[PDB]
Amino acid sequence: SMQEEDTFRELRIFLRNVTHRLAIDKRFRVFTKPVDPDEVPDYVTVIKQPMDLSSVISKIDLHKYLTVKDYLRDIDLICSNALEYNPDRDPGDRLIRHRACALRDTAYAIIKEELDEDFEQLCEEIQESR
Ligand SMILES: Nc1cccc(-c2nnc(-c3ccccc3)[nH]2)c1
Ligand SMILES: [Cl-]
Ligand SMILES: [Cl-]
Repeated sequence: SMQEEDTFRELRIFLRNVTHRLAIDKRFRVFTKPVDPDEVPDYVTVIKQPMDLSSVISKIDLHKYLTVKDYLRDIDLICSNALEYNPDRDPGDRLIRHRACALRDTAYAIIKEELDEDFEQLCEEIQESR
């Protein structure tokens, strides 16, 4: 219905705003673009499901997220990919992991403070009906 389309549009607007706040945070610059395969050529073969904030924005616009839970699964994937690609004790890896965890924690904290659970529940119940 019209009212359901309005609901998903509000969800997209909400998710774009949250993603934008993540993307302008200097800590998260490394997660704003997909990995360049001329800098780490083996990235695309190790990491089977690359995810980054540019891709998340593209998926919002393609109406791929019908719930906040769907969105957070991709934020979680940005984080978990980073933990797996950079597992070592050296400072470069530890810095990336810390930023990845912070990205994840920041998204969840924004959602906890700013998302009405009844709005999420509505999105879920529409998504289950289609
Ligand atoms: N999940 C995700 C999304 C975008 C980038 C990355 C990433 N993981 N590790 C790197 C990296 C590794 C060595 C030097 C600089 C960045 N970048 C990981
Ligand atoms: Cl840096
Ligand atoms: Cl190590």
